Amino acid sequence: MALYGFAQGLIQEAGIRIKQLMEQNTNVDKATEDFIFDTILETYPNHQVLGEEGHGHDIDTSKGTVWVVDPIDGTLNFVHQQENFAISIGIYIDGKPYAGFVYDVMADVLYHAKVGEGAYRGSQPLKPLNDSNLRQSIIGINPNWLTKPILGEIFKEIVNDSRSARAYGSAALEIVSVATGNLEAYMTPRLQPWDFAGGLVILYEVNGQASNLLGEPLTISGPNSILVGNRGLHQEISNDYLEPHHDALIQLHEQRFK
Amino acid sequence: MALYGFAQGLIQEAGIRIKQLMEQNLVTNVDKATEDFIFDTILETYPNHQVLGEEIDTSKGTVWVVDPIDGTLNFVHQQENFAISIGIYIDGKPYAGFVYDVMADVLYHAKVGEGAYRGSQPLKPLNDSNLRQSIIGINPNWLTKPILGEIFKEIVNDSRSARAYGSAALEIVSVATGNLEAYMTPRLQPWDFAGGLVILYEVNGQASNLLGEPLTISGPNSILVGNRGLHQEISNDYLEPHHDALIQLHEQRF
Ligand SMILES: O=P([O-])([O-])O[C@@H]1[C@H](O)[C@H](O)[C@@H](O)[C@H](O)[C@H]1O
Ligand SMILES: [Ca+2]
Ligand SMILES: [Ca+2]
Ligand SMILES: [Ca+2]
Ligand SMILES: [Ca+2]
Repeated sequence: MALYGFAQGLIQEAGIRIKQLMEQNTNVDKATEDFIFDTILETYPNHQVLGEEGHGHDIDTSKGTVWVVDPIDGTLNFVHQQENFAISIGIYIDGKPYAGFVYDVMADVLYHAKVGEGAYRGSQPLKPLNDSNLRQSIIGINPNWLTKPILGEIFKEIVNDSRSARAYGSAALEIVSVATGNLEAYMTPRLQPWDFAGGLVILYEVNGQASNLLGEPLTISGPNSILVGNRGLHQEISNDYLEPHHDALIQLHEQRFK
Repeated sequence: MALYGFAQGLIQEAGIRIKQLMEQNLVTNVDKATEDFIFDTILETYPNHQVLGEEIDTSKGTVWVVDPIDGTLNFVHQQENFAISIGIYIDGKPYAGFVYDVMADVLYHAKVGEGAYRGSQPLKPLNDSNLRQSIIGINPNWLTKPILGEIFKEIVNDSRSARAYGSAALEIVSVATGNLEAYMTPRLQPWDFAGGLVILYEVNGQASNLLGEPLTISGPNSILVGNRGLHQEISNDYLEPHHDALIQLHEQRF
C-alpha cells in the first residue's frame, strides 16, 4: 500500500515535470527516466529499475522488487502531436506482477491496477471484458507490419476478417484500449518489457489475455511479439490465423530475438 | 454570417441531442434521429436549399453536404471519436465547414476566406514537411488490397509512422490541426470530406484525389490531403509512377 501509494505519486510527479519541460520551450525521456530512477532509489535503495533509456539491462528481473519503466511511450506522438503519449510503470515482486500504471499525461488520465484488486481509469472501475468474434472486432495494428516480407501476409487475413483496424502509436495506451474495451484486440511483432509491463496488469485485471504471437506467455525477462484481446477473440486470432503459420512465425521469431 | 450562424447553432444542438440519446439507452436510430433533425431543420428554414447526405446538381444554389455521424464504428465500439460533418456550398463554391467531435466537445469550423477555428481559437497555418519526418493517416485495410497494397506499401515504408483513427472527417481535421502531416484513402463520399476540406484549405492545406485531380462534391473519390510540400512529394514521387494503375482502379471503382 505504501509502495502503491509511493508509486502513484511518483508517476504523477513525473508527469508534472514533463509538462514543465514542454510549456517551457530525447533529453526529455532521459530527464524523466533519471527523475524516476533517482526518486525510486532514494526511498528503496535495494529495488531495481528496468528502463528503456538505459537502466537495468542484464538484471535478473525475477529477483526482488523490479520497476519496469518507459518514461515516454509514444515519443513520435510526443514530438508530432504533443499528446497521446504515456508514462508506463510496472512493479513486479519476486518475478510476479504487483501493480501497473499507464498515465496519459496530456489527457490527465491515470490507468492503474493492483493484482487481484481490479483496474481503474482514475477513480472509475473498469468492467470485465466480454468475448467478441473477429468479424465484429476493431483491432489495433499498425500499417507498417503489413508491408513486411511474410509477417505482412499472415496479418492481412486478420485485418480482412476484422471489422476494422486502428493504430494510435502507443503500445502502452493500445494495451489499455483493449483493457477499457476501446479495441477488442491489439498486436505487434516487437515490444520491449517496458512497453507492456504496466499495461498487462491492468489488462489481466479485466480478464483480458496476453501472449506472444505463438501463444507463449509474456514476461519481463525479454522483448517479445504481442497478441492481446478478450479471451474469445484471442483464441480465434491465435487458433485460426496464427497457428496455421506456426513454422513461418517460429523462424521469424528466432530471427528477431537472436 | 446569417447562414454560418444558423449552421454553427444547428450542429452544436445536434451533438447535444446525440448525447441525450446515449445517456438514455442504438447507433441505427441515433443516426436516424440526427439526420432527421438536421435535414428537417435546414429544409424548414431554407426550403430552396439542397441537402446531400447518405440516405442533384451541386453547382446550383446552396448545397449542404451532411454526415450526421461519421465514425459509426467508433460510435458503437468506443462511444467516442465520431463526428457530425457539414459542408455548405453556394453556386458550386465552398462556403463553410464544420466537424463536431461530439464527445470531445470540440467544434472545428471555418468560413472560406476567414480562417479556421477550434471553438473560438484560430488555427495555425500549416508548414511543409518531408514524408520521411511525417506521420500519415492510412488504414491497414488499404494495405491488403491487390494493387492498392503495393502502391501504398512504398509510402508507408518511407513515412516516419502511420496512424488510423477511423473517421475521415476527424482525420482530415487532424491534418488541419498539425496532428497528422497527411491522410489518404481510396474511397470517400462527399459528406465525409466536405466539412474538413474547408477547414483544411483555411490553414493552407492542400487536397486532391489520388490522381492529383481537384476534389468536388459531385461524387465519391479517393483522397490525398496534407501540407503543401508533402502533398507534392507523395503525389509526384510515390503516386505519379502508378498513374495508369491508379486510373484503372478509379475507373473500376467509380
Ligand atoms: O519509442 P517509444 O515511443 O517509447 O515506443 C514505441 C511505441 O510503443 C510505438 O507505438 C510502438 O509501435 C513501438 O513498437 C515502440 O517502440
Ligand atoms: Ca520511450
Ligand atoms: Ca516505448
Ligand atoms: Ca455516416
Ligand atoms: Ca462517413
